[PDB]
Amino acid sequence: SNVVIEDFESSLTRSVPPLSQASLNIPGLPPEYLQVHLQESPVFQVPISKAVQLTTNDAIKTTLLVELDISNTDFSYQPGDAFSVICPNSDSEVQSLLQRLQLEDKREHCVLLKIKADTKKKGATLPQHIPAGCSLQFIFTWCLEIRAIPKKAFLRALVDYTSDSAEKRRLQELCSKQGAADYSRFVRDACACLLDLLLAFPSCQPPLSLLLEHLPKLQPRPYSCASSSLFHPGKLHFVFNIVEFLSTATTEVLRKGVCTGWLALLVASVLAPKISIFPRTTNSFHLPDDPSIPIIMVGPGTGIAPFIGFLQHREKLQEQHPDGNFGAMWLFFGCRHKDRDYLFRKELRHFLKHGILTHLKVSFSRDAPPAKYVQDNIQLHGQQVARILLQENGHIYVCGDAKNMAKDVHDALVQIISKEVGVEKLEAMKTLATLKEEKRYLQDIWS
Repeated sequence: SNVVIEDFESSLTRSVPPLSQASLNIPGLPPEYLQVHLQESPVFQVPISKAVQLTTNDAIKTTLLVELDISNTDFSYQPGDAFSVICPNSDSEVQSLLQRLQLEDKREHCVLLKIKADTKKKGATLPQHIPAGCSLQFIFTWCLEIRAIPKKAFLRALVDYTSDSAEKRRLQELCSKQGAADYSRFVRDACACLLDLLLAFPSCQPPLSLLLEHLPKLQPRPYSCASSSLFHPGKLHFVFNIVEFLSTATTEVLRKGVCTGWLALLVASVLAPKISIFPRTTNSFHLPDDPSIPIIMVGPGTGIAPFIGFLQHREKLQEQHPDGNFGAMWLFFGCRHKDRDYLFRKELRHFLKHGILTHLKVSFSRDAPPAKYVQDNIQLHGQQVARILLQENGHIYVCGDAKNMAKDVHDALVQIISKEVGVEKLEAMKTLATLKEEKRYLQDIWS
């Protein structure tokens, strides 16, 4: 086998008619402004003390629970809080990119930044997210989102540093009006990153200054607290799916997410390494101050995470004060398969056995014969749901990755209120809006 490609096959590097033949409207060149010289020369670091795989080996997505030891910090949290994790790029991707830029041998040189004297960019300032005088290695590992999908203006600037006629023409197409569909297909939908682009266009030799003008900040990733300090003193738990997605990489089929791919590598020997975290300033996804108030928790898949924290917190509260007036706690949980991704099955049973969790309703979306999704079970218990919210001052909490799930749960609630109270659909919609304004309908949506 040699690789043989047919005349009709378009791809990142190759267009077909009409684009391959079109006259192009190409964006203006962004004005360069950074001068780079390579000079030869409230965050908490916490250990990972435990990690557990929550899903079976054949689950479509792998879910881990990670425990951090916060005992030697002054960090505190309440169930439902989020915190940020400061994660690096993969060493192999950083090395591959520096090698591609002819800079691997300069990786320990310090990056010194100034504004070019001759720049035509008004208001030019130095990128806040690149710390002055750090090593090239450090900046690519910890400061730049090298995974970012290159914008059309970045592709435009790369045109000028590409010497091969066909390659140059292709980048012109990809950043042009006419090329919008090829861009959306081959760059945006494909999740192409700078490295993928440079490997696919080998004659493109951009300067380091250009990259530093366009690569964005490597953002920390937030995670939800999935424990109570009352239950696991000195510890903080969180729960995540390892993100896997298809990418432009030629010698690689699946890429992992930056933060979850890193966490998964770190914990392989725990399943101690240390990670840096910081708290979010504002958190609002909390249990009611008044423990008598009943609550409804809706958390499909890893959306269950904050509610494990809520239940551990209430178990401890109840132990402190038996005979206390404690509101009901309902959980609507959803997963794909009872035998693969039923997160926390045993712990939930413990909560029910001990009367902390009042009701549990679980849906299995891909099991054979029932409720497929959480909103189906919510509708089956519409009478109780409406009463808790409208007569008992209850709160309802919706957590999870999909905005689709949140809208579907919202629309179920509209139906339930309309049906149970006998009001118009519009009045039910306004009811839920007012519950959100009153902070009794809370959402923690992750994407």
